[PDB]
This record gives sequence, structure tokens and C-alpha cells, in this order.
Amino acid sequence: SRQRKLEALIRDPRSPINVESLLDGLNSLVLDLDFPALRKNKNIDNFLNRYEKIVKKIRGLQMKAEDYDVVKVIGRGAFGEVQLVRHKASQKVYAMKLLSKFEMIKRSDSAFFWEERDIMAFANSPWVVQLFCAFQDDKYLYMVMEYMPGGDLVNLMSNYDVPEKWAKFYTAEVVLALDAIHSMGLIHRDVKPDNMLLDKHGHLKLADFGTCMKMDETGMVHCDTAVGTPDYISPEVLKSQGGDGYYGRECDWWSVGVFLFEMLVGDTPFYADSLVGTYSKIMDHKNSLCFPEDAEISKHAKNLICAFLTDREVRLGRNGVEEIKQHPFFKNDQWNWDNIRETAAPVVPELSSDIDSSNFDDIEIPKAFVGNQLPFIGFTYYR
Amino acid sequence: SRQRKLEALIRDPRSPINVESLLDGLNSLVLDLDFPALRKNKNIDNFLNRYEKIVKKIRGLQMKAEDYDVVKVIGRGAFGEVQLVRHKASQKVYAMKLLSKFEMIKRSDSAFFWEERDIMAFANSPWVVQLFCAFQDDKYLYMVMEYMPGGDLVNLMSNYDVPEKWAKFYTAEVVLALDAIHSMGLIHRDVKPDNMLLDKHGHLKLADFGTCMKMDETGMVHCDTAVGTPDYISPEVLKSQGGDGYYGRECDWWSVGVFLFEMLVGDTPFYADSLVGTYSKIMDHKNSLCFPEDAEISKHAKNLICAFLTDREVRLGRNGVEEIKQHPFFKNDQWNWDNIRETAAPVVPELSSDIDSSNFDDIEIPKAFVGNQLPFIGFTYYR
Ligand SMILES: C[C@@H](N)[C@H]1CC[C@H](C(=O)Nc2ccncc2)CC1
Ligand SMILES: C[C@@H](N)[C@H]1CC[C@H](C(=O)Nc2ccncc2)CC1
Repeated sequence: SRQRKLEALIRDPRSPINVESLLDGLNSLVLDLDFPALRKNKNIDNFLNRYEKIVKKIRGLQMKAEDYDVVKVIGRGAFGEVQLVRHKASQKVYAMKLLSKFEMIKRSDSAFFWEERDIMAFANSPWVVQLFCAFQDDKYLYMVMEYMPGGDLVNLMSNYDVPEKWAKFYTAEVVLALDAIHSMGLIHRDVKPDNMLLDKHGHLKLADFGTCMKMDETGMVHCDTAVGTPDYISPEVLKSQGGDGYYGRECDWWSVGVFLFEMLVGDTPFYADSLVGTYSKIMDHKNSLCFPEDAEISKHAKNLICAFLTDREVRLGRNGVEEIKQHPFFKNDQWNWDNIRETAAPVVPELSSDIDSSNFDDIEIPKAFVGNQLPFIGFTYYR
Repeated sequence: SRQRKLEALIRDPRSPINVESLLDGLNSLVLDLDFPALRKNKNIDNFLNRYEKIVKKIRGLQMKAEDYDVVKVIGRGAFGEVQLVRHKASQKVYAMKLLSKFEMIKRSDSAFFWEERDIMAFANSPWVVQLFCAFQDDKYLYMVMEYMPGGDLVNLMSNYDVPEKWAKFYTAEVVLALDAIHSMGLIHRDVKPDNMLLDKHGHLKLADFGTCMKMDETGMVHCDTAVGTPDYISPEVLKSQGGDGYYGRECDWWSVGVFLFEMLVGDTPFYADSLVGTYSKIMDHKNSLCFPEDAEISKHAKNLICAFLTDREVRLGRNGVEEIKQHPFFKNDQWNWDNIRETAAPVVPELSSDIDSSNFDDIEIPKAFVGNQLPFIGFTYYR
């Protein structure tokens, strides 16, 4: 019937008008209307006094910050915050992200939580940190995700001399995770060690997605903003900043190269004091790139890095991931391309409790109807 | 769980935030926002282009004027319209009311469809025409209700000499229907033959409710507008027009009196050429009321009429319906107060098809965010 067809969409968690959508819908409309200012308008007042009561009972029944306990903040910065939390009822342990709504739109034109949400909600991939539920309130987005007790790659690199045996591993894992995202029609565009976390067993997942983007039917994207961390940006993306940016996934392979280099050499290949110095060097890569003579690297590890750090037109992986997978550097004995996430991780976390956070550092009205909650509608996500 | 408690309300057809509410919610928000004018606002545009597509598929799946065929208009006037319709899929026959949204609020401050809706939706009473579903579109409310093939009492009276045997019957039926409404905490306030229809078997239901009102915990209402048909208004309601109106249900019994009189005498007891003449007479009832000498009425039929047409302070039924039920006028042989709607109606309709309509007559952008659909949210009603 027409009637079932409806109930389909309202339930489908991938539908833009499932229950949460609507409840977000109604809920934001309250917020964006409830001011002595526009309550002057006839309609607006009546309406608000009607739903008034019920909306409070609802606000109480839904998911709430309160449903959780903060074990401690394990990541703060220019974004919002990550806290180790304990679900009060389930007694269980999660990582929760807090995003400033205020920031989120008004400043960030290019931090699409939308993309992020869907990915963590529905990637259903061993390569992608997973989102168990999302909710908002007036100020905040909240993302409840698997606690990754291993810490990030920055932290890891920060603590060890990474031999190549190790590096092979992390690189491979990154490549797999990236190809995941790619083959989901997305370009990641922000491949940095800070976005790579390790689970309980010391295997990798990608944990941020705020900058991903659906590709052309040709595999390309059209873009005019540069995005990412200065140190890791590709030339093409750097250039896209000047309007008329057109590039594919191979920009993610660029960053991989950097990553490898940083992992093997313990510095990033285009370090400078200015960001422009950095940029300068990135554009000048053909001359700016090279290896300290005391760095102990294999020739293969050098080819691969070099095969990555070049212009899209020649860069490795423009022919897809298989030629990457096939580079000599990867020949090894502990794993192959199919079993790797089953093999022994090179650094195994030893976690004494389910809240052991040793791998992280300690931290330190309108006039018009404006309608600010609109973009947050359909964010709340359940199960 | 908290989680089930939710799904309760979203399903409960009596909840102000069941699915239709929300879908009305989302839907009206589109309409009240989709203008080149405010699409200038950042939020408003983005939002609208998002839901854009999905809302069209929905608009198609829901209940639509189109789902029905118009057999013919059987009532038009200062309200909107009633049409005999055939549900296309079920092949079945209903009466459908059309209300101008434009009118509905902007002019009418006192035509609470809300009250009407709930009554016909949920009275679930043999005395109350029944509502099978309600839907809106941009212009209109639509009410799908049982076709009452008998026509109204105005029509009936218009066609026969009503003997008292008959009158006893219709009055009794009215009294029962009224007491129904009352004992649902409501005062009807617009008792007129035009609001009394007859079903297939020639029994009565009340078909309009736009003027009903929840009573005090004391059984009273506070009111400052007069409502009803000039000919039938009670003194107290007429006076309420002057601010400080305070009265109970016994104002509905006033109108009953009129009704009886009109039925027995074939004219209304306070007829004049002006409305004020009428009003004059109504206030002057103590002297203005009396019976033409050629009118053939029983003494009992006169007491009762007179017992009704007096000031609330003394009027019959201020002590509840039982003293009415007990008036001698009602002594009869065909029915008692409990079986009446099972007994033989005095005028039995003879309807040759399921669309025989012989008992009816032939008929002949904003600037600000204004928010006009708000008051219509939660009107759509299903099953
Ligand atoms: C650098 C930013 N793009 C961003 C990287 C991911 C990080 C995170 O989600 N952390 C996390 C998740 C789960 N468990 C532990 C940490 C927060 C900040
Ligand atoms: C006079 C107004 N208060 C109003 C009276 C009720 C009427 C109606 O619903 N008519 C109707 C319903 C079902 N079947 C036949 C007619 C429409 C106009």
C-alpha cells in the first residue's frame, strides 16, 4: 500500500525523514522560535504554547548528555572535545565527541559533520571508528563512538623508533582504510597521524571525516578551498585554493607518502617555520624533498615515498590501489593484504581497566526568524 | 524503557506529537519558508534544498483530495463546502468537508476546528457524525465523514407538518446527543436544525462542533464573544458579547426550546426583520414569547417550551438532564430514554443508491517569516 511505503521511510535510519529527523525538526523549530521577540507574531505564539508541555517530556525521554559520566577529557582543541565516558545505564565505556554548534556552521563552511556521521554510522568497516549514537542539544552535537584505547599515530611515532617492519604495517593498514573510504565513493582529504587511532589490540582505524567528499562519476571532485593540515596537503589541494580545483583520490596517497616519511625519518618532509615556507616547499617538492643522511631507510622505502610525493599526473595510485599494494616495500612475512588486521599488531596496548587512558595526554537572541538549528536537523541518530 | 515510552506517544493518535503532527510539522515548515524572499537567509535555503526531494515523494504518498471523486456538492456556504465523495480505491461513499485555511484563522477567531476534529474523531458516539480521516493541503482542510443521507432538520421541518408524536422523538434525540457532548466536558453553543443531520435510517446525529468549549471544573465557561445563529442564541451568550460572560450548559437547552417551538409552530419564536429586533426579542423573552392561536400544541408542549425559554437561573436542565427527561411532554409509547435510537424513526429515508442525494438541494507571498501553517499542524488524522 501507499501507507506501508510511508512507514518504510519513517523507520529507515538512512532516510532523511526517519523519526529522528522529524523530532529534530519539531525540536529545532521550537528553539528557533521561542523568543519574546517573535512570539509577538500571532501564529508563532499560539503554536509554541501548544507544544510547550509535550516537548519538555520528550526532551527528557531522549538521549541526553546526562545519560553519561565523564571519565576525563582525552582530546580537546580547535574542534570541540573528546571525552572518555561511561554510559550510566549500560555501565559501558565510550568515547564521546562534543561539537560546538556555534562554530560548526558559522565559522566552518567546510567541516561536514553530515559526511562524518554517515561514515561512522554506516561504514560498518573494521577500518572506521564506529558511531553508536548521535544527539544534539541547543549548544552541541554529541557523538558516541568506540573508545580507541591505543591513542593516535602521532602519539605512537612520538614514543618509538619505528623500524620499517613496523612502518610497513601501519602504512598498509592506512592504505586499506583509505581504499575502504574511496570505494565508498569518497575522498578523505585529511590523512594525518592525528586522524589515525589504534583500538584495544593496537590496530588502526580512521577517526575523523569532516573533510570527505563524494566523487564524480569520473572519480574526481571540483573544489575551491584547501583543506587539511599544512604539513600534509597535496599540491593540487593547495592550488585548489585559487579557484578551479579539480582532483581525484590520489591526493590521499600524497598524504600517505608524507606520513611514511614522517614515520621513517621522524620529521615531516616539508617542515618550515612559516606555513608558506611549508607550502613553498610542497609546491617545490621536486627540489624540496630529500632524506637526511643519518636517516636509516631502505631504498624501497625511499622509492615508495618518492612515488607518492609527486604530481598527480605521475603519482602512484592514479591507477588504483593495486600498484601501491604491489610495491616491493610491502613484501614481508607477517601478513598479506587480506589477513593483516588479524595478524599481530607491532605495538600492543596493555590496558589495566576499561578506563585506562594511558595512551592519551592530560588535557588543559535573534530579531528576524534566523533559523540556526536547521542545518542540525536529522543529525540525532539512534542504535 | 525510556525508548518505548517515546514510541508510545508517536503512535498514540490522541498524542499532539503522533506521526501526523510531525509530518504536518515538517510539511508546513516547508511551505512557510519556501519563498525567494527568505531563501536569501543562509539556513533557510540549505534546509529547503535538502528535504526538497523527499517531501515531494511524501506529498504524493499521503492522503490527497485526488484519492476521492466528487459526486456533487451538497452543502456550500459561509464555511466552505460539503461534497458527496467516492473513495476511489475502496469504492466507498463519504461526505467530505472543505475548509478554507485562509478564512479559518485570519477571519475566524472562534471556529475551533480542533474541538470539532477531536469530537468527530474520538467521540465514538451514535450521536455524533464520525470522522474517518482528515487531511490538509496548502489551501484546505478536508474532513472525511459519514454521509448522512437523511438531510438536516431544517430540510425535514421544511417538508412536513411535524406532529407532536414526531417532535417528541427529535427533541429526545437532540437531548441525548447534547448530554453526550456535555458529559464529555463540552458545551455545544450552536444547537440549530442545520447542525442536526439524519442517517440512513432517519435517526439524528450532531454534525457541527466548531463552537464547543471545555467547561470549568464547575461546569461553567468564561466568554466574551457571542456565537451561534441569531435566531437561537441564549440571552446569556448574547450578553457575553459585552465582556464578562459566564455561563453553563443550560444555554444549549435554551436553543432546544427554540428548536421545539420552531418545529411545532413552523416559525422561530423570536423572528424579526433586523437581527437586533431578534436580539431585542430574545432579551425581552418574558414578554416577547408566545403562541399563535391557530398553532395546535399541547399544554405540555407549551410548558416545556416555556420551561426552556427563560433565564438560566430558572431554566429547565440547570439541575441536569434528568428533569428534562422527566417532563410529561415526553411520555409516549414508542420508546423510552434507553432504546430510542433502536426504535422506528418517524421519517424513513428511501435511498435508491449509495449516492442518492435527494434530501439535499442542488447548490450554486510574505516578507517576514509569517508562519501561517502553524495552527494547522497536527490536524491531519488517519484511521
Ligand atoms: C584531529 C581531529 N581531526 C580529531 C581526530 C580524531 C579525534 C577523535 O575522534 N579521538 C578519539 C576517538 C575515539 N577514541 C579515542 C580518541 C578527535 C580530534
Ligand atoms: C451549518 C453548518 N454549521 C454546517 C452544518 C453541518 C453540515 C455538514 O457537515 N453536512 C453533512 C455531513 C454529512 N452528510 C451530509 C451533510 C455543513 C455545514
